[PDB]
Amino acid sequence: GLPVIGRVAADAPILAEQNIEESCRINPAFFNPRADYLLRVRGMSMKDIGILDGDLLAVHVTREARNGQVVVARIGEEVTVKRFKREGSKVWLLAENPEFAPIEVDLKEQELIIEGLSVGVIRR
Amino acid sequence: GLPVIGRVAADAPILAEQNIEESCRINPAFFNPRADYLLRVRGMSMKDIGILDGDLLAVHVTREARNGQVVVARIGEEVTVKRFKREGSKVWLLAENPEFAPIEVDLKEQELIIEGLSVGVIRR
Ligand SMILES: [Ca+2]
Ligand SMILES: [Ca+2]
Repeated sequence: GLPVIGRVAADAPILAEQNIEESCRINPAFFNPRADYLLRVRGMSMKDIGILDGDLLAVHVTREARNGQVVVARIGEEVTVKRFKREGSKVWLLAENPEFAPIEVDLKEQELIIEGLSVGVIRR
Repeated sequence: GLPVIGRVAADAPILAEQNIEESCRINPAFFNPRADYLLRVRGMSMKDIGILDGDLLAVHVTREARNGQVVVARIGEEVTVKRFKREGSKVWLLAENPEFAPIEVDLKEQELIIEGLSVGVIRR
């Protein structure tokens, strides 16, 4: 199965037991690459690629992201779902909804952790 | 489980073994109402409500449809996913994409079977 993560505690691994709201019986290998957890998406910042408020993002754990990838990012202690774009020592977390400005991260002043790579979505 | 269904054979039920590619281990009651199958969507006709080419539509089997519901419909032996609209003896199956014109059905002339209601999506 796959854990469903609703809240993300500060300064703790995302896959910590205390973050798990419930469980889904779907096999991890349903997705490719294999999913490690499902994360509830909040808001409509990614609606133009069909990821809507309340969807569950299937997430493959990785700490490195490549330009163009849809990633889960922790900026400070806030978790967001955004498209990744790195400009040298700058990172852009791009929304897929013209109503939301790109979030700029200066890797020198702000902590950024990539929590993983989107490998799918479950909508219910 | 939930059977995953690709192409659909003529004059056989959608849940016929010959249509099933594999089973997903997700619980049918993960969805509400409960799903009966997952159907592979083709093309971008429903993109405006976040249903994209290749998505698996979670479907609750029912044979009746109400105006504005996103349904699986079979006209002759072509299966489509569209928004239902009926006035008297005529039905329009509406796209959620401005580039796609309505499919019109004359219920006096053509058989229309509702195969079910959309209750969710799995994208992988
Ligand atoms: Ca920290
Ligand atoms: Ca598939």
